Formats: sequence, structure tokens, C-alpha cells
Amino acid sequence: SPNYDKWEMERTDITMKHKLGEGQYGEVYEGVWKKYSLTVAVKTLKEDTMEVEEFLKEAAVLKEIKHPNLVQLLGVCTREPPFYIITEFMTYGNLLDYLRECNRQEVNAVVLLYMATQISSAMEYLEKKNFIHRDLAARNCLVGENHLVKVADFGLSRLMYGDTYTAHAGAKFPIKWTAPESLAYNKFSIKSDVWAFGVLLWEIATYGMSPYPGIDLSQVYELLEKDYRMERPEGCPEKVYELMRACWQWNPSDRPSFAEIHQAFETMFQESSISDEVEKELGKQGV
Repeated sequence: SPNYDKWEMERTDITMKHKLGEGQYGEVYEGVWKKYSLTVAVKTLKEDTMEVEEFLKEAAVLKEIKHPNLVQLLGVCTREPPFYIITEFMTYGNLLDYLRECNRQEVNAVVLLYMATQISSAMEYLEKKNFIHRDLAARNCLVGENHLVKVADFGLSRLMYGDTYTAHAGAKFPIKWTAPESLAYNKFSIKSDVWAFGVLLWEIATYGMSPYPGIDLSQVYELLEKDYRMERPEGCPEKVYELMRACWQWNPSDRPSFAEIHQAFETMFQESSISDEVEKELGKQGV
């Protein structure tokens, strides 16, 4: 028998403004209620979806992620005309959009440690929930007006394909942005997610430049396995880079957990800059 919760919401209540982009089961679009509300993202399954409603379980994962530093499920319409999942939308949009739009008035170093420490705390929680994001990226993070960043995914294979997307390599991620361990072994754990996060910290560092853009796709596996990293962005703190380097370590034993990562951000936020190293391969903005 189908079951629901406090998350049960009537579809008549939800008002749809415009389209954010596509998702896995179908498009994700921006909305709200009549008034006395805040901008929301609503994902749906297409009219041509089967009895395979496993979408409901994906909504249950959104229900599992409830935190102030995290995109949260506001509700689901299980009863009444077609099925909708309403999650919170953060006004700046996705992190590539936020950082690129902040060519106007750039995000400060203090905001970088803030936003990134929110994501590190987020995933620290998420690991204990036994949740593996796997696609954790700037596109898969959103920013509120207060400059706070939260973890999310619309299901967005073709949302903004021009700034990044890589050819659908069977699995649910852009292969050029994907980890060498994940390419070879085909396993994802918090360890693989920490690397993804390392590239994400770098997306935050470079202020929303395209990931792995200069270097070739077949070469991407080759260089990542070797020990390659993109060069440290200019007008970005070194401390995020010495940390993301730990995330970019090939060996899982060398690579840290999100508890250790929040600790790394903690010191940064507290009045600190370039520490000890940064002898070479740091200076200009990636490629």
C-alpha cells in the first residue's frame, strides 16, 4: 500500500513561475505558493512515465536531507492530480551561475570559507545518513541571499551543457568532471565524494570557470590518476588549495573525511592565508 507523511502537499497550492532546467524523471521549474512564501524548485516525472514510480523514493532521499545548510524537501503531492516533489530554491541559483554572475561584485575569500565550510558540514552529516551524492558539484549546490550554500541535484544532464557538460558515459555524471578512482574501479564512497568536493572547492576558488576545460577527455583519466590538479586560481586563498590537494590525492588512505575538511576551513576563516608550501604550481587561474 502507498504511504505519505507530514510532507504531503496538495498540488493546487503550488504556483509555477518558470523552468530552471531538466531533471532525471522530467523538468525542474521554479515556483512558490499564493504569498507568505519563498522561491522553490519542483521536480516532476513526465506524462509518459510508467508504473515504475521509483521517483517517490528519490523524494524520500530529499526528505532524508533536512538541514539549514542544505536544500530540503518542502513537500510532495502523492494524492491529487499528477505527482510533484517541491524542494527549496535558493535565489542566486546554482554555484556556476552564482560565481559567474559575481563577475559584477565578486564573492569574498571569507564567503568562500563560509560557503565551503557549510558544504563540508553538510556532507559530514550526509555520510552519517549513509548518503553518497556522487555528482557533488557547483551545479549540484545552490546559494541563498545571505550567501549560504546548500547541497542538491535536479537531475541535470542538459541544464547548462555549454559551460560544462560531458557526453553521457552510461552513468549519471559528466565523465570529464568524474574521479580517476570512480573511472577505474567504478566505486563511489565518501572518499570519491571528497575528490568531487575538491574539484567543487576549486570551482568555488576559480569563481565558476569550466572544470577540466583545456585538457582532453581521454587524457582526463590519464592525468587524474598520475596526480594532476588544475593550477591555483588568482585572487583565491592558498589554504583551500592545500586542502583540495588532499582531496585530489589518488590514494583513499591519504585523502581525508569531511570532519577533517571542516577543521581545514575552520582555521582558514580565522584570519589565516598562504601556509608554508605554495612553492610552485600556484598562481594563475587554472587554464
